[PDB]
Amino acid sequence: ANIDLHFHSRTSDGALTPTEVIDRAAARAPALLALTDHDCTGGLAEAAAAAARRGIPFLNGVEVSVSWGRHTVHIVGLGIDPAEPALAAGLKSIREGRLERARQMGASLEAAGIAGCFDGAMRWCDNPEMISRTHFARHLVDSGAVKDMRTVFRKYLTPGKPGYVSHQWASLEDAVGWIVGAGGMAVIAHPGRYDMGRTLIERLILDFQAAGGQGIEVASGSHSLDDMHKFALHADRHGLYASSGSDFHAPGEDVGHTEDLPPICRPIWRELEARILRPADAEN
Ligand SMILES: Nc1ncnc2c1ncn2[C@@H]1O[C@H](COP(=O)(O)O)[C@@H](O)[C@H]1O
Ligand SMILES: [Mn+2]
Ligand SMILES: [Mn+2]
Ligand SMILES: [Mn+2]
Repeated sequence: ANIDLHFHSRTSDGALTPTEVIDRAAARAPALLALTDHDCTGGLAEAAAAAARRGIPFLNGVEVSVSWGRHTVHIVGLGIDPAEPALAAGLKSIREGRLERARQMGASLEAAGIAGCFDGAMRWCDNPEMISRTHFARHLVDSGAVKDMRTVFRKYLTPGKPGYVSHQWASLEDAVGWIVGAGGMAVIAHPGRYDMGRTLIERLILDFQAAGGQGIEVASGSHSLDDMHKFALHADRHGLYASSGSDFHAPGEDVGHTEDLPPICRPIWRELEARILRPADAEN
């Protein structure tokens, strides 16, 4: 499929600027794109301009960090108005503790025998307030402390390992409501990554829907084919719309393309058509 509704830019943890990531996606002749940076909309105006210039329909997007019980989950919004005040304030409240947490992650790694990780991570991060475990991982790989990204999260930056600092993100109710109140659809991102069996997934979906959630990622760069099959069925039982995204961050860690949705799925983009920013001004 030539649709991609999930990816990142230097606004949060992606390696490419909003212009660069859109331009890269554009090589695949995509029919629709949505930039979804973590807990931030700062790249949307640039991404929109870059998409329109290449003749590509575009949706405003975001990826919101949520703590649900002991789990961190990510809720994507699509078709949001980033200027809506409640959403803007909510996202800001989620970013607030990020820098503090990062200094602590660095100090944790230092206690475990790797000094200089906060500073190193910062070298990879254009916007200090968006500082992320992703930047720490790039540092650990680039500086040769760890051989690759996969090995980083095996030894570090996860619960019980040096560099991980527990943190409370948005509530599920807040994340979904901010998205919906901004005119968008809320989407459970990359559900196959969560440590949950079919019972917890069902519980998450029910809570998600109660809060106003309508969508779930079925095609995802983070999903196996078995994942796609399994989450297509979860979506169908609850009447959720299916989203697709690459979750692209960097080259060699692709944007503008996703796996075709299973036939059972109701594609979320069909429901977002009124929120699509069209390349032709007159069509908006
Ligand atoms: N196992 C993993 N492999 C690669 N990247 C990861 C992994 N786990 C987390 N990340 C990245 O780290 C980000 C989370 O950082 P933060 O929001 O500061 O906790 C995610 O959005 C991913 O980009
Ligand atoms: Mn990320
Ligand atoms: Mn995510
Ligand atoms: Mn993501």
